[PDB]
Amino acid sequence: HQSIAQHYHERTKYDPETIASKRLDWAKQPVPFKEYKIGSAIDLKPYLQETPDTNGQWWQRLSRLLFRSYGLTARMPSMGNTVYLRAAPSAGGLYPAEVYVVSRGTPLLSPGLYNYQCRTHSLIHYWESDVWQSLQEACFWHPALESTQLAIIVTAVFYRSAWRYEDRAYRRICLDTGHLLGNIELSAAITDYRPHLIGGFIDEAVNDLLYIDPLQEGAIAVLPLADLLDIQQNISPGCTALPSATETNYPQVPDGELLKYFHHHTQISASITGLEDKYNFPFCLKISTVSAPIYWGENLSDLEITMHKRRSTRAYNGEELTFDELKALLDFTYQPQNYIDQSLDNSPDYFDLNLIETFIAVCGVQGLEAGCYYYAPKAQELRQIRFKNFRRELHFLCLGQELGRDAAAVIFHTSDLKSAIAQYGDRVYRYLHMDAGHLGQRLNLAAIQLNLGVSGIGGFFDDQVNEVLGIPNDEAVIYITTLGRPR
Ligand SMILES: Cc1cc2nc3c(=O)[nH]c(=O)nc-3n(C[C@H](O)[C@H](O)[C@H](O)COP(=O)(O)O)c2cc1C
Ligand SMILES: [Ca+2]
Ligand SMILES: [Cl-]
Ligand SMILES: [Cl-]
Repeated sequence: HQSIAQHYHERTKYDPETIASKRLDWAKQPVPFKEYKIGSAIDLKPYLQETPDTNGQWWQRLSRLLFRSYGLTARMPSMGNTVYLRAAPSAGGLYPAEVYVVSRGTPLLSPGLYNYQCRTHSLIHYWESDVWQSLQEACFWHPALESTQLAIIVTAVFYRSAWRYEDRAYRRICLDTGHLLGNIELSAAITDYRPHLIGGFIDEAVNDLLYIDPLQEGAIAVLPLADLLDIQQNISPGCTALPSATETNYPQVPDGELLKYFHHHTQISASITGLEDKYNFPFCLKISTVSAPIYWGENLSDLEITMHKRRSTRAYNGEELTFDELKALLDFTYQPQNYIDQSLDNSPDYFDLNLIETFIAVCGVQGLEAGCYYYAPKAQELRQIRFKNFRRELHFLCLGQELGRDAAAVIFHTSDLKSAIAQYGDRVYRYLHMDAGHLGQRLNLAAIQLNLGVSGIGGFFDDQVNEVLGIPNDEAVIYITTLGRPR
């Protein structure tokens, strides 16, 4: 019998037979920022600067870490108003993620709870008390909390995405959040911090600790921030993910009620007690993807510029990528060990990349036949599984978007959901989508650094993808990332 994550997935697919048979409540379009009536505001803008104090140097690092992670980087006009685009992309420009900072209490940062205000690049200190032990208990005394003095917690304000995507919003929320997680690790590197990803925590406890309404908002990632300038905080990566239960006895949940049901049925509760790529394709054509690394400038200066200017490309011109360009994108995304000499982490935390497979539809990469390839990141190989021009198909698969038709290459992240659930329970659904978004952000940043076009695609004809591209039946497509040359 299917578990609730499989049911959720099935219920949120798009089907060409029914997509036409499926009105936004504008009176209700959410404002994607939180308001606080009580608390001290800490303005971070004075520290987002140039040159020419050790306390100021500390605030500059926190200010920059937050700004490069989730700061406002552009504005658009929209129905008589302005949408502010951010460092992290978001399905529909809806921004379900909220960033909090939790302080253990240091001589510079009072203890308690802080909300990151994108609009003003400030922190609102809305609760001053020592909350660290409560956070430790909620995360099963994770060792990363013992060494550190502050943590980011990322939550999702469900309605921000559900307003548009209804129950399908849970996929988009987790993807959006994964993109933000990718910025956090890169932004941290820039500022000599390392985040320690904690996906395994007692939801009830974390949500209580933040004083948020769990029907409207819920924590999905806890990230202690280790200060790499403190020898004592250069700690080993730890357990990034824990299992939830597997629920097979779910009731019939009406449309519109499934997203919250699913979030509340993927929680973790207090305890009662206490190296080969997956698909060998041995008789298929294999092509090495070994690449020289992307150069990010002195002291990651070009990574900073790229993070600031990064936008999702509206349209492609249909021109080709070079194979070197494709290899460089894959290298930065999947081979972080090749960036240690540029001060990036050789192994940034994910929940579990072993659960995610990568397939690439290639339509316009010079030196590569058009078709579908399995990407084997451990071996650093593309293995050709189909030989065909897939432009027309990809156009359809991406819900009719020209981005799919005109892309040079389209990267599909997939997962065998049954197997994933067997390991981490239904909560693995969160982990998969956050990991795919994290990979996605690395791909987006690499593309922009290389003067290429890129855009995620959240909605697609789920079942039809495998059929067209030759992706093994057991692999459910989780996310799509298009790559091309900008129009
Ligand atoms: C999970 C996710 C799904 C997305 N789906 C699409 C999509 O199908 N089509 C599209 O044109 N852009 C898509 N995007 C891009 C968003 O529209 C974009 O991130 C948002 O408008 C903000 O713009 P920015 O990325 O330039 O900051 C997606 C982005 C995310 C992160
Ligand atoms: Ca777009
Ligand atoms: Cl207080
Ligand atoms: Cl084979």
